[PDB]
Amino acid sequence: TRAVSLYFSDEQYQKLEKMANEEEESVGSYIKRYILKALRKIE
Amino acid sequence: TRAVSLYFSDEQYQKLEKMANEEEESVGSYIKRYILKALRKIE
Repeated sequence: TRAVSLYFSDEQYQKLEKMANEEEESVGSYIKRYILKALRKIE
Repeated sequence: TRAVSLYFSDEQYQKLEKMANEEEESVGSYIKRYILKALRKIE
């Protein structure tokens, strides 16, 4: 497996949590999902 | 600080590394920057 370690703050994490609560809580997976959703436009 | 460590794979990493080489190598920071760019206009 590959290893993606980041360093957010409260605003960034809670804005991710606001989307994750619509998914019924998932924040760590939501962070990955959003990158993977962007990757479909990047390549 | 709000640490976030996640479980990616080679393609998903290398697509972000290929973008980071445009910035002249910033892999790990480019990831967060893309999410922070998207957070300005999620909707």
